[PDB]
Amino acid sequence: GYVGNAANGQLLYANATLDCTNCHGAMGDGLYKIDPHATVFGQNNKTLENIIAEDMPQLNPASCGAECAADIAAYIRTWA
Amino acid sequence: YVGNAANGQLLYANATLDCTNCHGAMGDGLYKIDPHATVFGQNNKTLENIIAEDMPQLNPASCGAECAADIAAYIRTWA
Amino acid sequence: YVGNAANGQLLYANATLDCTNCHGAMGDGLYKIDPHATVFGQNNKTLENIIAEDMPQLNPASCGAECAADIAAYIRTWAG
Ligand code: HEC
Ligand code: HEC
Ligand code: HEC
Ligand SMILES: [Cl-]
Ligand SMILES: [Cl-]
Ligand code: NA
Ligand code: NA
Ligand code: NA
Repeated sequence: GYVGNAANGQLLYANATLDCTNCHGAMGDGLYKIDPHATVFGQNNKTLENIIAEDMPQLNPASCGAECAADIAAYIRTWA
Repeated sequence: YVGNAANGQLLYANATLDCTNCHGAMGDGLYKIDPHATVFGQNNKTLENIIAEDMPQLNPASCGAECAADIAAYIRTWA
Repeated sequence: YVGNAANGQLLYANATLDCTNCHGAMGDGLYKIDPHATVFGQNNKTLENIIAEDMPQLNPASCGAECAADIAAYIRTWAG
C-alpha cells in the first residue's frame, strides 16, 4: 500500500493550483469545515483519502488522485 | 556558503519577502518555479543567483547571497 | 517544565492559534518578534509569560504555560 507522507501533504494542501485553503482555510476552519478526527466522510462514509481522491478539489477532482490524497490526509491528521 | 534548508523553509515563507504570494507554497502559483531546473532566465543563472539578484521583485536586496542559498536549498526539496 | 521546540513549531503553525497571521513564519510579519530579546512589553515579561498571558489575542487562554514554553523554545531558533 501507499502510505501518505505528511510533509508532502503540507505543501500539497497549500498548493496554489489545488487551492484547498481558499475553501477550507489553513486547517479546515474556513468557509467549508473539515473535521480532522473523523474516520468517515460524506453520505457514502468514505475515508479521508477517498473523499479527497474522488471529490476534491471540486474544480477538477482528478487533479489530486490517490497519492496526493494520501499525503494530504496524513497532513490533515496533524491539525488536531 | 552552503544552503541550510531549514532556514530556507522559514525565509521562503517570510511575510516580508512574500515569495509565496507570487510563487505559491510549492512553486505552482501565479509564477512557476521549476525545482528541477539548474539554469534560470535569459542569462542562465543558478537558482541561488536568480534569487539573490532578482527576488523578491519589491526589493531584490532584501534576500542576498546567503538567504538565496538557504531558500534554494529548500526549493530543491519540492522535487 | 522545559519547552519542546519540536512541539513549539507545530503549535506556532497551528491555525487555531494563528500566530503566523499576525507575526509571520519567522516573526517578520505585521507585528515583529525579536528572538534574541529576554524582556517583552511594558511589564518586561519573559517570552513564555507574554505568550501565556497575552497570546493569541483572540483567546489568550488557548495557549497556556506549557504551550508558551514550547513555542518560546521554537522562537529562539529563529535567531539562527
Ligand atoms: C471551491 C470549493 C472547494 C475546493 C477548492 C476544495 N474543497 Fe473540499 N469541500 C468543499 C465543499 C463544499 C465540501 C462539502 C462541505 C464540507 O463538508 O466541508 C468539501 C468537503 C471536503 C472534505 C470532507 C469534509 C468533512 O469533514 O466532511 C474534505 C476532507 C475536503 N473537502 C478536502 C479538500 C482538499 C484536500 C482540497 C484541495 C486539495 C479541497 N477539499 C478543495 C469545497 C472545496
Ligand atoms: C510579486 C512578484 C514576485 C515576488 C514577491 C517574488 N517573485 Fe520570484 N519571480 C517573479 C516573476 C514575475 C518571475 C519570472 C517569471 C517566472 O519565472 O515565473 C520570477 C522568477 C523567480 C525564479 C525563476 C523561476 C524561473 O523558472 O525562471 C525564482 C527561483 C524565483 N522567482 C524565486 C523567488 C523567491 C525565492 C522569492 C522571495 C523570497 C521571490 N521569487 C519573490 C515574481 C515574484
Ligand atoms: C491577531 C493578532 C495576533 C495573534 C493572532 C497573535 N499575536 Fe502576538 N502580538 C500581537 C500584537 C498586536 C502584539 C503587540 C504589538 C507589537 O509587538 O508590536 C503582539 C505581541 C507578541 C509578542 C511580544 C513581541 C514584542 O516584542 O513586542 C510575542 C512574543 C507574541 N506576540 C507571540 C505570539 C504567539 C506565540 C502567538 C500565537 C500562538 C501570537 N503572538 C498570536 C498580535 C497577535
Ligand atoms: Cl503552489
Ligand atoms: Cl515572517
Ligand atoms: Na481528487
Ligand atoms: Na535577492
Ligand atoms: Na496565552
